[PDB]
Amino acid sequence: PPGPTLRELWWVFYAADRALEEPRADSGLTREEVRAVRGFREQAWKLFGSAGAPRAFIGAALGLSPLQKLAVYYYIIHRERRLSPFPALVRLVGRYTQRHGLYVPRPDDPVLADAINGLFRDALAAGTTAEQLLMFDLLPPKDVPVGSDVQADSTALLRFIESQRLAVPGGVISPEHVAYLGAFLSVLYAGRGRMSAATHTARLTGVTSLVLAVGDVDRLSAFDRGAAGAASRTRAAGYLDVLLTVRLARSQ
Ligand SMILES: [Cl-]
Ligand SMILES: [Cl-]
Ligand SMILES: [Cl-]
Ligand SMILES: [Cl-]
Ligand SMILES: [Cl-]
Ligand SMILES: [Cl-]
Repeated sequence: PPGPTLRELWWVFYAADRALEEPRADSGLTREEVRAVRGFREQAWKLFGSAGAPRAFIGAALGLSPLQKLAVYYYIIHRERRLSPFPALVRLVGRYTQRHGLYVPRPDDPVLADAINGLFRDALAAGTTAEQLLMFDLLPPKDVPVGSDVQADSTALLRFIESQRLAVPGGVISPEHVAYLGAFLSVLYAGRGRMSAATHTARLTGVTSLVLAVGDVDRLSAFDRGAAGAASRTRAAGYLDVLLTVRLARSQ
């Protein structure tokens, strides 16, 4: 069974930051597990930055720490095998639990299911936008700007959607698709929300259906049942995995 589980995500989501703010946090676990928490914190900064230096990336309007975003990020991907850093994180939370007690989320803490659904809808909005764009192989002419990180993200998403055969087999990824999806992502990577990104992209492209498509995303949840709920969980896992591979390659 691929990890991480909802229980594992819960312990890390609500107490990993509070556990790291304790002096003897690593005194409970081993060296190989320190090295696992090491890379997890490294990638959290490489993807989302700091609480004071936040990078522009997906899940920007969720009000989550970089560790909380990354934990939700891996749970949606749901491909942690035997080399997962989560048991090291759980044992870190366990040691904090032995010292300062069990931490219960306060009434103004992030809601876990909303944190999952927010990142899950962000991933579906980007993919469903790239899907709507590829349905038109001719759009108002634009060129991809010179130095935009959203170019690498947008290109990888469009190429991945061709591999999924969600777009009609035969179409071409034109520079208009790369540029207009990058405009959606640049807005989405702010705190503007999916609707503000869909409407702004629909203004530029003229794709009228682009707004209602993102609206149907908001009618979905990462906990839906049946083949439909699993099909959306697969899309969100793929899109987030596509953006993850790019962001980790450009950071090296
Ligand atoms: Cl689970
Ligand atoms: Cl931080
Ligand atoms: Cl949301
Ligand atoms: Cl067309
Ligand atoms: Cl292929
Ligand atoms: Cl913007």
